[PDB]
Amino acid sequence: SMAFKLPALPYGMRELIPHISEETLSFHYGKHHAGYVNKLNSLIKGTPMESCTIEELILGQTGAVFNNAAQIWNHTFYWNSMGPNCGGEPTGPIRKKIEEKFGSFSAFKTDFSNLLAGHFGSGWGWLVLKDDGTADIVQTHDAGSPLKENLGRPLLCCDVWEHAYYIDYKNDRLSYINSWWNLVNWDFANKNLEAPFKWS
Amino acid sequence: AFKLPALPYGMRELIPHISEETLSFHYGKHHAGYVNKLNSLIKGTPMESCTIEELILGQTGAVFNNAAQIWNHTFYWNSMGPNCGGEPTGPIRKKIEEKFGSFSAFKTDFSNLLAGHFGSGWGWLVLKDDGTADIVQTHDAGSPLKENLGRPLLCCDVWEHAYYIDYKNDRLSYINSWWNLVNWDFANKNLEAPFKWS
Ligand SMILES: [Fe+3]
Ligand SMILES: [Fe+3]
Repeated sequence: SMAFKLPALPYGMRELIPHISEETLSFHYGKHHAGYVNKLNSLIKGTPMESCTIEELILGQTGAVFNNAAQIWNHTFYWNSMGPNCGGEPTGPIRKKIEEKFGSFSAFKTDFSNLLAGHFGSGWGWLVLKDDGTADIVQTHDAGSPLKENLGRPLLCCDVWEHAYYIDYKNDRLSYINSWWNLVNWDFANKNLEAPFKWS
Repeated sequence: AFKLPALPYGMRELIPHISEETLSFHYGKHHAGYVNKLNSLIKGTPMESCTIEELILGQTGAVFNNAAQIWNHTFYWNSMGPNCGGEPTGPIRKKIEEKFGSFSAFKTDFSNLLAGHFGSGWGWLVLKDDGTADIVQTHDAGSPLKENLGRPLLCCDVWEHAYYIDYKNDRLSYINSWWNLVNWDFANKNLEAPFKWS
């Protein structure tokens, strides 16, 4: 089979408690993310797109094929941007990049929280490495991709589609954002500084 | 400045199709929030004396988003009711059968539109300028008024907050429940004269 496969979650579904619940991971990974994979496969089965990489589909396609391919990528990136036993202050190369751009971790936390809180409708917040070598924050809408929009190399992302938080926080996206800081996986950011993430 | 218009029914009256908890957040937090945010955005500005429709037609950005969502949600509550649903009645039945052939065909076509909308948005039954019914969608806070898609007759919210409490990812089950709530009397009122927000 040439079908795309959903990459494994990097942790069990209870490991992000109390910040993101079991029930949220069960639906967000088990229904939404799994759903994007199944839908993409349905759309490209028997077509010449069958042998494309996910990045090739993101860069080269539009419409439903784009939307599903990009969401598959974005969610895999999201799960890796979080973890159990993470959070807290940035360490290593990403700490230097954050200080160089924002002056301090606290300023970054303020700016990125405001960006995440401010996004209207469905979308994503990203910490990226720009071509000039400096860090920045950007947002995309719906399935929007920093790859397609050439916004920089993704380092971390936070999903602000309502399904990411509604089970646990209902309309209170700000409490979800505050909780997400307890989960952020700086090691993933540091790996992405070494080399761009390639989906597999 | 603007006040949130009262729900047309009690918050337990759409059970078992939409829960009390859903209405408490969707009306009490989201819809109320758009009113509060709009009021804070326009206070002390020349926009403070504009009608909701005027803000929808003449502004962009956050003022538009909040103004349009206020209108869209009020339209949504009126598009539903207790002891409604079922097959269409009155003049809207006629227009539906003329355009779509049968109610069953309409229900399939509009359900597919609602199910297929990617991201946050709205589905609408409208009256076009040629006097025929049609179905259209808008994205995020998009308004049929601003995009000149026809006169709104009914709408269904497919932002995830409209259904996540009750149906989680299963928007199709939410859509099927919405059909049990559809208020054909509101559609027929809107055929006689366009809805004016108050
Ligand atoms: Fe998501
Ligand atoms: Fe809504």
